[PDB]
Amino acid sequence: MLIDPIELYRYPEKWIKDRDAEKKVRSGLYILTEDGYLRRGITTGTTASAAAVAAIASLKEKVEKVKVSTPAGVDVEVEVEAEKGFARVRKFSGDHEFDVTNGIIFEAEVCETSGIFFGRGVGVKAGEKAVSRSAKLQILENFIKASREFNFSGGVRISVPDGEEVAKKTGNEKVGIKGGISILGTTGFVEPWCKKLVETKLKIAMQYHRIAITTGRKAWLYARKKFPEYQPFVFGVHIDEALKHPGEKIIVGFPGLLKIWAGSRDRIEERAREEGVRVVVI
Repeated sequence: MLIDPIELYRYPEKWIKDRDAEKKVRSGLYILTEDGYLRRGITTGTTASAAAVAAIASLKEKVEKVKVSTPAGVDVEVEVEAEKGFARVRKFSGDHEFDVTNGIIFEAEVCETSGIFFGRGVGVKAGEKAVSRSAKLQILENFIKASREFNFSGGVRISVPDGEEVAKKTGNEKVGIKGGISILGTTGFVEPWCKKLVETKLKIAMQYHRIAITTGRKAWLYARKKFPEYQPFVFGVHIDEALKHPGEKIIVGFPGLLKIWAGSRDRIEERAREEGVRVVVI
């Protein structure tokens, strides 16, 4: 059968009409639908990794594409514009109905001092650069691989030219992050949130009697561990749609997104017993 390499669900065998269907699915970049494909994007973390890897590789040859590892374990090929220690990579969000940082440019420059550094456009919170754990480990991982492959001993500074601006419309400034955007990504890929995806994933979830409706990757991991007999799915704030599923449903998510779906921290548990479905707030 054909299993999504990231979310791990199975695709209806009747949707697979293409000998190329598995290559796309196995790449983490495509979500097969009833009639076509949905394109996944790459996170700021993966785009940053690509920039760093391309900058190092470009020292000993012309680069136009690089392969980077991701937290999900699926290596992805990214198109870049690199030359002599300098790289420019644009993030793409696939079919996400609207990702504020889609198309944002990431620049990477090789420097003398060994290590990974973050410059302009990257926000700062509590005196530290706003790079999530996942993103940080991913970037370091690719940095190590590249340093060895290209016998590199220096370092790279990753920057976002329009980061400070784009940030002004990302609201993350009310979270303590100032002066730029955050670099993140739990899986390395951007889930293409739109109506088509919400409907497609519900249909995919129809192949399972018991399903865990989660808000994000962390929630999904929690459900995988605490509710193994439920097929874990990420529906974000689109819980109402997932609730149309006719089998056994369980809701797992963090306070932030659950109140957004519910309407308030108090409406969660109310909506819970009001739908006949347990809501696990982690």
